[PDB]
Amino acid sequence: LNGLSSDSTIDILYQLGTTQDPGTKDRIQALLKWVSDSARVAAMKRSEYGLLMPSPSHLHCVAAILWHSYELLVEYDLPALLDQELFELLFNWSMSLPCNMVLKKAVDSLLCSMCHVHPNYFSLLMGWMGILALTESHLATLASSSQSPEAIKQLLDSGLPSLLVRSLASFCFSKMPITADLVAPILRFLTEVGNSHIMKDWLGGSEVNPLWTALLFLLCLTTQQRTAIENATVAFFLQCISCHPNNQKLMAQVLCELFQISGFIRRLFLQLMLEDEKVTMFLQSPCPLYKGRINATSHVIQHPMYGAGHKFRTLHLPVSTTLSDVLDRVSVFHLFHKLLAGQPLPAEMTLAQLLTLLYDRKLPQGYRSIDLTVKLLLETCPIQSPLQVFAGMGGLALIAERLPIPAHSLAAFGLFLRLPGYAEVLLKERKHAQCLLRLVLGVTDDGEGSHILQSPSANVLPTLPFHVLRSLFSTTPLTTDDGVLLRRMALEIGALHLILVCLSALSHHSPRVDVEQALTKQRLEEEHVTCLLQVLASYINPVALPSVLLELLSQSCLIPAMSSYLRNDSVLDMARHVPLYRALLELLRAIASCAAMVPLLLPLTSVGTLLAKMKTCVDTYTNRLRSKRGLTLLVPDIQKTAEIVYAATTSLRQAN
Repeated sequence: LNGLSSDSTIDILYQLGTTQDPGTKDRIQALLKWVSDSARVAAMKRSEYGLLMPSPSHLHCVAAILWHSYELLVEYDLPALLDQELFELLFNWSMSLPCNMVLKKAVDSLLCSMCHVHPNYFSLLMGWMGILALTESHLATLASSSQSPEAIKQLLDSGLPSLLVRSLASFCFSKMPITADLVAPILRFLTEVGNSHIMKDWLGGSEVNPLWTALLFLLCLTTQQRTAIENATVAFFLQCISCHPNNQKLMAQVLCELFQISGFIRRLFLQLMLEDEKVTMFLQSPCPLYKGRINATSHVIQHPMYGAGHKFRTLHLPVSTTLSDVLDRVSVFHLFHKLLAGQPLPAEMTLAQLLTLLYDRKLPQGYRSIDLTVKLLLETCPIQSPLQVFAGMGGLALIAERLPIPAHSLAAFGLFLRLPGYAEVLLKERKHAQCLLRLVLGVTDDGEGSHILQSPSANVLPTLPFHVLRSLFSTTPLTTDDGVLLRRMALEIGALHLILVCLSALSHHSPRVDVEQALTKQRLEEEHVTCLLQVLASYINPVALPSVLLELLSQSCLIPAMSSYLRNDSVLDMARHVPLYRALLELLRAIASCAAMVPLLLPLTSVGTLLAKMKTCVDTYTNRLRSKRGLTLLVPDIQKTAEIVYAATTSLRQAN
């Protein structure tokens, strides 16, 4: 069967086309003759098997040959071979093919390479399209063929993207007629051309940014039309904000204005913000990259600049992917970037750190792909995710106001998200934060088919909301005004109430005013009580306070709880719950450092006396150990902390 393609034949054709020897010009002419003969046979059939059924992979390989030989500065007249007659033949061929067909994509890659060699061919193409009644085929061909800096500049200067954006905005808020059927094709066209960073900058510019709000207003029509427009809008926004900080700021601003959480806006938020950003990596090697290739025929029609054959690979990877993972996907191998000239990239960098470095080295923001070379900085901050941009503008607090894992943990997380700075502390663990955020939006999957509960470190999720709060309170002192506002808002929104209500249900005490299945439950509850005690300690004594605090902490189950934990005469029994007792001591040191709270330690059988008894227990235990001659860190904790609490109560009673 003639004309059948495979990775091997594609590589053969690419080597023949791009091998620069005195016959290369004739080989290129032969490839273009095959292309022209295939196009003409297609035209006849519209009105020899290698012509009747040209491999899309082979047409794309010819396109990649043309692209790379144009960029390789060949010693023959490459532009002379690419005549306007061939361009017109290919334009008619592609215009005849239905959209989304792989053959049409290959012919359009050929058109893209020809426009890249002769930019005036893009003007001819636009004229032939009428650049109005642009069909989906017109848009597909134009988007594919405009993927060159010259063609993209001409497309922008034609006013066609502006016309499309204005017409789409006029449609959303209700010069070129737009119907609901044309909205999704136009959005797909804008996404395709927005593969380019120039169009990506234009789409996040002042002329287009009304369209973002217009789309959200329209989505926040037939049911199928609404679904198509919603998917197209999500794809469009993802392309616009993909590794593009300025468009991320714009998207965050638009979302915040929208909020100032169900249906499309939830779906959008889940797809745009609660999923890892994906970036395109373009790997070039001086030697073939075979790992990951299947011997069966595959028509991978990408942009011709990404080459063809074994020495070029294109991977759409999450930005969390390490460079070692990329190399293992394609294959001592060293990854290099042109901007970081002559510096092997460390294998554990991650693509986010690489993007940070490259944007620092003047890589255009939103650039379509990371272009690495496989030949043969780890402190770098990862590039901000769109969620970090949204959170940094208070967007998550806005979402919080519109919002197995314990239910109280989720409710606490939803409430704590309204606190100032909470989202910024939360997002220091991007994947953990993503899991919680997806959970509070009513989504159990992580976006990749994996249940969050069955995800890595799903055992830290239940108390993660409270650990974030402890870090928030602990790094925010009382002296600073943000700390007062934080402490005041926490009480006002009910964060302190929830913590004390959770303390009641988890310590099993009440406000003062199978066998292993139960054991693991008891251990889980004590880990929650531990963090809740620590959260309270950091709220009172970070490493001023609302006046209704002492009343609230006195009517609360807190005094019951700490007294019962302090009513333990078995130092070895304290060795089994060290995290709880260290947290208990820290919460007592917090109360002992706040003269307004010390009243909580003196008699209402006081906690201060109970702590005093616990001290005598441990000093006697030490004496017995001395006589015989995690208690290690806990044996001084009660000792030192008893002195703090004892001293604090003595000073108060002297004051009285």
